[PDB]
Amino acid sequence: PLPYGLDPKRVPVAGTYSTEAQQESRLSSAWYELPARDETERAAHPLVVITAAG
Amino acid sequence: SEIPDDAVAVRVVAEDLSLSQGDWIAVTPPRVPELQSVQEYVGSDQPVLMDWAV
Amino acid sequence: VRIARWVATIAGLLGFVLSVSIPLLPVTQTTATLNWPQQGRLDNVTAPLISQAPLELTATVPCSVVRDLPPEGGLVFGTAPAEGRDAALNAMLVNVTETRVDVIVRNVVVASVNRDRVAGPDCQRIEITSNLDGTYADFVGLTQIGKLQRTGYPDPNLRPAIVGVFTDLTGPAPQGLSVSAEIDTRFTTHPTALKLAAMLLAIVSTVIALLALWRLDRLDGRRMHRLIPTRWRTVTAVDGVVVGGMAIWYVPDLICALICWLLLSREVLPRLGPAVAGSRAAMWAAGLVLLGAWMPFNNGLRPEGQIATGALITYVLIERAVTSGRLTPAALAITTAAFTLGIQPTGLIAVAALLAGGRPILRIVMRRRRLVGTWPLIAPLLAAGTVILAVVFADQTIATVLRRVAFVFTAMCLFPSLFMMLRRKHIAGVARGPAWRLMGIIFATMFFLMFTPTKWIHHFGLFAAVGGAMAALATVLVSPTVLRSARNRMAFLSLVLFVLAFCFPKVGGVQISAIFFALSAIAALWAFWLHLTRRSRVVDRLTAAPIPVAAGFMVVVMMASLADDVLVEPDSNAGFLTPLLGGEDPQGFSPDGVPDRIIAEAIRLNNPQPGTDYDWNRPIKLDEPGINGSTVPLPYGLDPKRVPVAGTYSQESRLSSAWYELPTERAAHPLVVITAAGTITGESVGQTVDLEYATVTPYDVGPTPSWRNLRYPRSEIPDAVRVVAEDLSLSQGDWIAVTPPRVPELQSVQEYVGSDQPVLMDWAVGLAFPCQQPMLHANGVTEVPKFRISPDYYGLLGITDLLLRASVMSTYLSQDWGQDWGSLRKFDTVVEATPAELDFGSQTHSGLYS
Repeated sequence: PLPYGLDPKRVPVAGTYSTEAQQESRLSSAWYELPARDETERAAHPLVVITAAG
Repeated sequence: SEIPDDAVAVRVVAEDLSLSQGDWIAVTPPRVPELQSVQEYVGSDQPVLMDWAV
Repeated sequence: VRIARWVATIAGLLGFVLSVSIPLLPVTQTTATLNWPQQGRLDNVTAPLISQAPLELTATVPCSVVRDLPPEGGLVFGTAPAEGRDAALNAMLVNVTETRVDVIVRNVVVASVNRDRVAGPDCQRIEITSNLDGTYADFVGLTQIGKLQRTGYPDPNLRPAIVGVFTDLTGPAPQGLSVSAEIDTRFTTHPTALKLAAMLLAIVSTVIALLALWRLDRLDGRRMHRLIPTRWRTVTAVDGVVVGGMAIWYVPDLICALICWLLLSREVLPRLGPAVAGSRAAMWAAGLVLLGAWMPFNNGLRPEGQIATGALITYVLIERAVTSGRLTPAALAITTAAFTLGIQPTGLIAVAALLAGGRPILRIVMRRRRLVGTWPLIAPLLAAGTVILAVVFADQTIATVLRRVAFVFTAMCLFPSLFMMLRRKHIAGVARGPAWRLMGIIFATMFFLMFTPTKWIHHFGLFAAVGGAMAALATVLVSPTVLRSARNRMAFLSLVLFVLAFCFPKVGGVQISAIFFALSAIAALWAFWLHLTRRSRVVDRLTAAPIPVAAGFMVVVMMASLADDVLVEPDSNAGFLTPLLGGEDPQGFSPDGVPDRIIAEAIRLNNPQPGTDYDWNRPIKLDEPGINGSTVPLPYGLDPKRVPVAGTYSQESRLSSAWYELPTERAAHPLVVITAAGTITGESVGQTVDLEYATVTPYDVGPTPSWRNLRYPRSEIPDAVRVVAEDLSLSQGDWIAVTPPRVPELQSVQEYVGSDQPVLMDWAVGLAFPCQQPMLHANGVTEVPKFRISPDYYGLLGITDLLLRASVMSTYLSQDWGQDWGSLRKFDTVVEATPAELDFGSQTHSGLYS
């Protein structure tokens, strides 16, 4: 179950807790395109946010 | 404000270089949120339960 | 005489410099360094570690074991036992059972190599290492299947949890196989290495220094002659009231209490009165309110009463120091002041007494100054002031160190006496000086010290002594002969009735309090009227010269307000009853439908905590059909060869067994217990099954969907029993189990679990537990227990859970059946073992270790 009212049928999760064996996890995701080049969009969108855990 | 104005693509990068059981992380694809101030969202008509500290 | 006088300097200055430098050359700090010597053999030695984490675990297993490895087995060396209760998650192992020789540390698998490379040609040495810079492998003469094959990890919390070097291969003696660790963490220490002699020198120095202080103070001389002196021995002054109140509070600090009252009422009360505070009023007052303070502090064990007794000891020795010219009670009082400061630092009271004896101690030391100087006189004072520095910093090192009755009544006697001594400026009755000294101490230990700083508040009743003498000084200062015979003592009567009303909640006879406040307000208007019209008329009755009779009401309203005893079932599979099967024919009954998730105490939680017991994770079916065809596991006392049992927790199960035998045989057979499980109606602190009565109601000793055997007692029987079971609940879960009672012949609690073998204490419940050899840890290596006597409702547990098996046999509670005894587990060994050889080792000494 996701937090913050993120509906799980549209936002993906990854994670690295496991009881089988810990194996020095890492990942480098795909390129996400930042939204636009407007200056009025650069205000009132002052950050880029990943919802993380651990 | 950390990323410059020509920056276009982002990609989340993680690592779990700690092999104990209590050391794990989780991610979620990055989002630029639609930010509204609290006074704009919560008006002066919807009754809130303020905690006593605030 | 100043011939043998320089011995005071040689004693005292050396004692001071030695006792201020006892934090030096830190302690021994032994280490283990296990080293694995036994002889050469299959010594599965157990040595658990309390802090679960050694450092520098180095293991050079030669690869001459992988030449001779039996398939479907192996495990060259381990650090917990093999299948021992989630050991492969918490401690190091290495095994193959295949072509898969690999070493696991904390399930962080390191350098899995096949059994075709290490076995044979070139490399026959693997030295794995788990030092502070990560846990590495070692395969030197193997390239890869860095080009070195040591693919270890540098993260440094892969140090294993050693409980003991477990089972190896079957052989006479391996070439090296040296595999061990440090088996300690530097946190404790034996004792000082060479400062036990400095500790023994500086205190012999201080006692010789005080001998020389006694010998120096000989200008007065005068050679005390009699002990228990003239002002003492007066046992006409009633000691019976204080010991009677102490006995009434009781039914070790009673000797401390009696030395407190014998010190107060014999060398404080004749001090601040020639015959006035020695009269029956102030002595009855002091003793009465001293009993009154000991009402809440005498019940709840605390180190409080010793602090007050020591503070009174400091004030009495400083008073006898001002009284004589002898400065030996001065240094003894500074010693006892530091002794009280050696306890937790809410004992500021004694150093406040030494502070309030500031002026007279400087006047006396100036009085002797014209004969002797700083080094003979002031130096053994400070040498006796630095003893308790040595006794507090001996066993430690300087690295590892770096409210309505008890105060308000004392304030209600304190506030009048200060104003009376301020206004009158010398009193006919009480002496001038040590009155003001007792003021100084009480008025300094009330606030700046313990209220302004705020050093560990609410140790309430620690004015057991000095508040007693304050109440005595109140009852001798508001005596009717020394005051103005006027409104003032009536205003004090109004105030004492006010504090008695405001103090006195959980109490009641006649209606609740502030009824004395109705006498206080009318006394206030009485006093007011007396100030207006100026009308001894009612002086002996309305003034009430005894201020301590309100105290009396306070005390009287405050007054008048197991490990030996249990059976245990040692031979818990023996002594069976015989009906003559199931009965005639079991119609509603099933040999199956038994515990699957109601297992032992019904923990089916997907992820339990470190607490468990083997039938938690013992398998779901033993697959050997017992006496009714029961292939399933059984309860504590599981004898699956000859146990005839029942259950129907798979509709409306109706069947019953045939009649069994009913046992001076019932003497030492206090109940008879049938080993059931599942839901049952029971007379508690369900379904229906009852042991009937031919020539009942269960006491419900445990939770019903556990394996509640029932304690339907023996003494319902006279000099035929059978369970009649009727489980009429057509649901597929709501049913019971059953087994015929065996012999309930048990043994004593503290006998069969004797006090010589080790027993595991609980988290807190260790009350009568003293009939046991408790769990103690010999400097990093701990003993294995055998008895886990623990509480009823809801990390050495995890250390025990690494290497041991666990279950809990049927307890009792000695004839109060219905009250759950708790638990007592005999933990059993996972494998054959050998107690810890424990190579001991000195020399971790340093100057700033921690």
